[PDB]
Amino acid sequence: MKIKPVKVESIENPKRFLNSRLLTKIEVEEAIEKALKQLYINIDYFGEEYPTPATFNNIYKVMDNTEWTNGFWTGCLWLAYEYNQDKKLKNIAHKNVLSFLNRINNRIALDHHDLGFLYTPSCTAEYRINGDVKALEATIKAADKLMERYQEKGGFIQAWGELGYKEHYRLIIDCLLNIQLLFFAYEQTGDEKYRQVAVNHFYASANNVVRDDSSAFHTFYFDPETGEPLKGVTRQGYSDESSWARGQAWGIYGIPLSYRKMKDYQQIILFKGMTNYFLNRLPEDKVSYWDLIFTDGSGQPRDTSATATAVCGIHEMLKYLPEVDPDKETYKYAMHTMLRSLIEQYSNNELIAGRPLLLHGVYSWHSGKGVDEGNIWGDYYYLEALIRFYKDWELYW
Repeated sequence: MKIKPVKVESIENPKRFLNSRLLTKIEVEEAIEKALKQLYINIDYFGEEYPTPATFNNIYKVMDNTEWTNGFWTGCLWLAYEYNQDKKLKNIAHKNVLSFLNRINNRIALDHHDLGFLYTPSCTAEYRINGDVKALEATIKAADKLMERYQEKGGFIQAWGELGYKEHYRLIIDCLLNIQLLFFAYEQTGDEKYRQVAVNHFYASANNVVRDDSSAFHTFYFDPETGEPLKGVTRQGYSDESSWARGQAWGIYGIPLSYRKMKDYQQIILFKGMTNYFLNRLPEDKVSYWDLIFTDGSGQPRDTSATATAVCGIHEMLKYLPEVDPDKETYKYAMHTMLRSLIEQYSNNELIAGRPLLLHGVYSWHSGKGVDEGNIWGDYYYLEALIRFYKDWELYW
């Protein structure tokens, strides 16, 4: 399948990245250890329950297993467990896994496309780590649940809402992270249908939700009768003309993740477009404002979760990017600079119950949800970035 041309911006003023110091083992180690101190404090705070999607005055509230974000908590626990092999972490994380198994068995709060966010960092994670059969069971059942939203007309996984209904007949860019679940199900079962849906969804996204200038729509609508693409909508950003930071980051990470399983060089080019766009709109400290139209002096809040996610994406793509790519070294230095800023300026220093790992995210600006607050996916991707740098990490995704 052909991907439409996108503008690939040159990485403007690349010395801003290349002149930086690479992160050392001790620097990353100390960041991991500081994060783990907070995680241990929070295991007692949350018990068998979960952080809310975002913090409130930098303190999480406690909730049950009914959001799109619960898996990110379990993911933090598994990442920590990989770092220190503490049976206590496995104990609580595996209890989360059993809760996720209960959730899919009873089809509780799962009529949406976020099955991957929920089940990948929780259940698939455990399967990677120790091959737990209930973790596998939950993962496959979750994959089947996700498959239920696939639309043959347009070849995409429909976002939450009424299935097949024109006014809801759309994909959202974050679904790029959720099709990884389907690639896993394909690998485990040999059932081609999983892979076909993932691949079709990828191209439907690439050709439509990614714009000609390499920026990202949040949502893209299709015609339920013909399957034709209709229009993109820039949801969650400041204005119609703006550039929501996390949407860009979902592309930056979702593309290389899918590339692992598809190996289409068009995906590397699409990555270069989206990543250069993101890099060019970073402020002085290389940490994205919540909308990329804002830079230093705007007085707008950052969205650190977008930057954490982009770091993971760049790290992933660099595993595959040819050595002869003239920007490969720039990308390496870029991800180091970005992660350094997160560690040194945005990571949590106050070790008290309910604090996040990472401060200054924005969940949903217009809805006033988690505005300049920690959030659980930002915490997760920050710790994933740390673990990525520190070891040869086997992806949950």
